[PDB]
This record gives sequence, structure tokens and C-alpha cells, in this order.
Amino acid sequence: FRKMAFPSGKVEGCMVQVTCGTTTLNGLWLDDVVYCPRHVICTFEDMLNPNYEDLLIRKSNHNFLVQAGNVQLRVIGHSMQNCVLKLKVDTANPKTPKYKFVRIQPGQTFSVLACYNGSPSGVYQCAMRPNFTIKGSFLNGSCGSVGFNIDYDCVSFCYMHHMELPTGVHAGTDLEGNFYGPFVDRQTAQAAGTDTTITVNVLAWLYAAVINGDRWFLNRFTTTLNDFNLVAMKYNYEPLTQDHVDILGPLSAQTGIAVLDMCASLKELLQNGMNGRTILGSALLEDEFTPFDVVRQC
Amino acid sequence: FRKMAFPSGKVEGCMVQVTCGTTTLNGLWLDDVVYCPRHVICTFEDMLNPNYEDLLIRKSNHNFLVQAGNVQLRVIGHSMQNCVLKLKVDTANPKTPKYKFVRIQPGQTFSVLACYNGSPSGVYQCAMRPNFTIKGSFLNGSCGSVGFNIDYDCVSFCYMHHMELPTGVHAGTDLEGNFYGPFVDRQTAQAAGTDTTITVNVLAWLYAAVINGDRWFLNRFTTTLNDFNLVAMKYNYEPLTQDHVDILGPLSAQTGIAVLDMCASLKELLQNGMNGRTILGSALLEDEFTPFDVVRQCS
Ligand SMILES: *[C@@](O)(CO)[C@H](C[C@@H]1CCNC1=O)NC(=O)[C@H](CC(C)C)NC(=O)c1cc2c(OC)cccc2[nH]1
Ligand SMILES: *[C@@](O)(CO)[C@H](C[C@@H]1CCNC1=O)NC(=O)[C@H](CC(C)C)NC(=O)c1cc2c(OC)cccc2[nH]1
Repeated sequence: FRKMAFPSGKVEGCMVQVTCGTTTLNGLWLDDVVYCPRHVICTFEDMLNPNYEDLLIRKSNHNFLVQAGNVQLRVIGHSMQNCVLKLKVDTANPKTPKYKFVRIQPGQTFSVLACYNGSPSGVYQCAMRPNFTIKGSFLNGSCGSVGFNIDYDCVSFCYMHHMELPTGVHAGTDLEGNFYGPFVDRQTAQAAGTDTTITVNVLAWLYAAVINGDRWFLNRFTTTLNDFNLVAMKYNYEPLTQDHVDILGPLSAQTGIAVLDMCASLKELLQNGMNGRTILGSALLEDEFTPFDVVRQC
Repeated sequence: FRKMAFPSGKVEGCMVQVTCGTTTLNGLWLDDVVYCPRHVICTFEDMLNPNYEDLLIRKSNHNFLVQAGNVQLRVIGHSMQNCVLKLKVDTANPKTPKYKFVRIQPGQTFSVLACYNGSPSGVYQCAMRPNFTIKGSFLNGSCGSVGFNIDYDCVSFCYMHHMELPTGVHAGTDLEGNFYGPFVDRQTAQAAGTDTTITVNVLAWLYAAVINGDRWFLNRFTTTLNDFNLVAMKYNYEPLTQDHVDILGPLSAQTGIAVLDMCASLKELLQNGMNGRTILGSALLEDEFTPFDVVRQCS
């Protein structure tokens, strides 16, 4: 299995740069609105302790430089929604795809298009951790890069990049400007909560193994969801929700293995370990493939 | 530090579907030419042992159905270059990027745009293995998917997809239609030569691990180039040349770790194992980042 990103072209055509003073970052141009992190209005000194509402009072439409490449897009209005700025521009983007804004859950994967000065640099797949960080790859100038999924040519934007934590993981918002996790957009060292293993994705991995004939681990037992959840947490695994059980539905039907039967198999792996055995060639259980990712690859 | 592909937009605009009889696959549309695997002219019967010149002489321009999304492109000429078919069309692709065809060397990386029915599906990074296979992700209908690098707006196409070996690895050609490796476009079970590990790439990746605050595998030892190469070859690693040592220069300077000092770290990793420890989240020594890849991402 490869970590596979979606083709990035539909998002590349939406990337612009936004500058306010010498502060430059990336923006997302959809129809006649450009979305970007609101801290673009801050000076380095203001990022230490910002009052966004006051900083924005001193800004006008003509303080914002929006560029597609080197071509300036005239700003005709501005407003703030949570931690994102919305700049109304006088040109509707002809490359705007069909799109939606969605807020994802821990465990869901998405493609990140890393950008610098409005220019796309690379694309890779990330998973939202239970502690609401992603293990990204971002340098100075990457803020405003976005994460997305594509379903039948509709682009669902789910992430806009804001911050690197002292541990080197990354934090950001949805496209309505609401952070994932307890983080805030100020220049301070912030720490994430202890992370856990993404149980629903480990189960997807086990289904993937069964699909490919690697099924030694299937056991003879079963469990209730509540009993499994209580054991899972003693091993630093996320509890399952009803939504997790339902997104495992297609793989459960494909293999004939009930979701709760697979939970019982995983519970043995957790208690007894693997015993030098491997699954899909690895001694480690993988937790960054969603049930959808397994269906796409298999 | 993550496996990172090039943005695929410039390539997506070039992907089309090519159909001959009941055989369909993907093609690459640049200016007024569509490039695709030549076995699209074969009926599934044919693939068992094709005589390609003999089969192509018997086809007409109108046997080729080329679709760019919903629009049909009219084929007005065709020619064969090794394992690649070149269909001349009456329409120039307005989204043709600046491009070049290159043949890559083992150990080098490229981005793959996996396509089905002329529609792009996914993008990921691959390396050309020393045995000239690639460890990709390709299903039925993926033939004609391409691999590429991008350098300041210019797309260097280096791979066109043709085959999945029984072991699950993949094989293909350059855009002049010459296979990488000893493979042939006939429907047979084909084995590769014994693979080896790309040593310069593992070293580049260890430099990447240090830049992300993992220095655990480092040691106080040193080694000569030849003594390292003796141990490398014993572990089925490719030899490290002096040119490799020079390519590793910048990473050595940013970290202050001499190349042969890093070789001694790798020697210890090979001789003792990683002991249940992980490097950048991997339980295994990773060999599909080039020194260029590491610099581009870390800097
Ligand atoms: C943006 O590009 C800002 O425009 C930048 C992206 C990061 C730079 C390094 N890699 C990245 O992912 N984001 C920041 O610089 C943010 C700015 C905030 C939201 C105003 N700051 C941080 O990510 C940040 C600050 C501090 C810190 O201070 C004190 C101490 C430790 C970590 C840390 N991260
Ligand atoms: C193409 O899409 C063909 O148009 C297809 C891509 C592979 C299918 C599954 N995954 C892929 O990457 N390529 C093939 O089907 C090729 C066609 C040749 C070049 C004419 N054949 C194989 O990949 C192939 C044939 C055989 C085989 O025979 C008998 C036995 C074992 C493996 C095998 N692979």
C-alpha cells in the first residue's frame, strides 16, 4: 500500500499569495473570495500577543496585496470569520472547481498541497491525529496551504495551515477558521494532548490484510463495542464511535467478517502481541489508512 | 519529513484515454501527439506473443479512439517508437506544459500520476530501483500512467507504465519506449534481477532524520570508504562512490556530520539492527529519498 495523494491540479489553480506589509502567506481563491489565515495582518511583534479585532480596524481594502502569480487581484471587501480572513476580490476565479468546506474527524486522511508565495511545491497525504495535529512537512511561508479530499471532481477543503508545534507536528483550522484542537494563532509554544492510535484505521488495515490473504490473526471470538472500547483505552487506542462502525461496513461486507469480530481479533493482538509475526509484511500495525483509502487501493 | 510528490496539475491536463478494439488504457497528449503503450493494438489474444510491426501495419487511423474527457480527438497518423505508440491528432493540447523526455538512472525518484480511463486518480513518489522495477500502486487499466519530475515549470517525463510483475512490483518504459530493465511487453510471468538497497539514499535519509532531531543512531566511530563498501555489499547495498560522497556534501555541512561518519552510523545500524526503535516513524531503513529530495523538503 502506498500513501497516495489526490491529483492536486484542481487546487493548484486556486492558490494565490496574500501580503499585508512584508508579511506574506498563501490564500485560497474560490469564486470571488480569497481565504487566508488572519495573522497575515500582524507584524512579527504583533504575533506575540494579538488583538485581532483591533489590528483589523486599522486595515482597509487597499492594505491587502492579493496576487495570482505576479498579477494583482483588487480587493473590494474584507471580513474575519474565526481565524480566517475573507477578502472579496473583483475577479471570479475561472479555475474554481466544484467544492465544499468540511470539518473532518480524527483519523480522516486528506491531501496537503504545500505552497510558498502562492506557488505549489509538493503534495502528500496526512492523517488528522486524535490530538488534532498532523504530521506534515511545512517550512517558513507555508501558512495558508490547504488540505483536501476529492470526490467525483468535487473538492472538499478541510484544512488550512497555521502552526508548527514545538514537537514538530502541525496545527491548523478548517476553512471556516475554527482550529482543530485547543490551539490558538499566536506566537507561543503550544503543546498537544497525548496522542492515541487510530483504532478505526487499524481495523481498516486488518481488513486490507484479510482481502490480500493475510488472515492468521482472525480469531474465534467476538466482543461488544463497549467492552472493546474499555480495553482499547488501556492500550492507548481510540474508542470506536457508531460512525467508525458504519464506515467499516463496506470492508466488513467485502470480507464477510463482522466489525465486532474484527474488534475481538484486534483485542488479542493488543494483549498478546504479534509474536514475531507480521501483517502485510510489517510488525507494526498501521493507523493512517482509512477504510476509504483501503477501498481505493484494493 | 514526508514522501512528497510534485504537484500534478501540469500532467493531469495531458492525460487521455486510448481505445483499440476492446483494449483501453491511458495516453499522454503533448502538442498534437498522444503517446501510449503499444500493446493497446493487441487484442488480449495477441498479447500472448505479439509481433508488433506486423500488428501495427494492419491498423488504420480510424481503429484508434482517443478521448480527452468527453471530446474525441481525430487520429490522423500513427508511428511506433520501441514500446510506445505515437498517435498524431488534429488538435493541439492547449495545456501542454514545457516538457522534456528523460531516461532516469537507478536510485533517482519521480512522481507517478496513476490514471484510469484517462482520468487521474492519485499521485505518489517512486524510485527507480537498482533492478529497474518500481514499487508502485497500479491496478487494471493503469497502463499509460506516467512518471515525471518538475523543475521550474518544465516537466521531465521519465516513465510510462506497462506491467505488474508476479511479486507485485511494477515495470515500464521511458518515453522513447525502451523498458527499464530486462522486461518485455508480452503477457508472461517475468522476474526481476535481485534487488539491492540504494545506499546514497539511505544516507540522505539519515541526514534528514538528524535535521528533524533524531540523532540516536549516530556514533563515535569512523570508517573508510572501502571498508564501508565491503560491509554494504555484504548486506546487498549498492556501493557508495566518491560522487555519492560529494552529492552528500551539503547535508554533511548543514548537520556538521562527515559523510564517512554517517557511513559508520549506517554500518552500525546494519550490523546491530534498529532494536525496535524507529527512525522518522519507520521500522526500516528507507532508501527512496535522494539527496536532492531531502534538501528540497528540509530546506
Ligand atoms: C506560517 O507560515 C505563518 O505565516 C508559519 C508556518 C510554520 C513556520 C515553520 N513551519 C510551519 O509550519 N506559522 C507560524 O510561524 C506560526 C504563526 C502564528 C500562527 C501567529 N507560529 C508558529 O507556528 C509557532 C510559534 C512558536 C513559538 O513561539 C513562541 C514557539 C514554539 C513553536 C512555535 N510555533
Ligand atoms: C495495463 O494496464 C495494460 O493495459 C496493465 C497494468 C497492470 C494490470 C494490473 N496492474 C498493473 O500494473 N498491464 C498489463 O496487464 C501487462 C500487459 C503486457 C505488457 C502486454 N501485463 C502484465 O502486467 C502481466 C502479465 C502477467 C502474466 O501473464 C501470464 C503473469 C503474471 C504476471 C503478469 N503481469
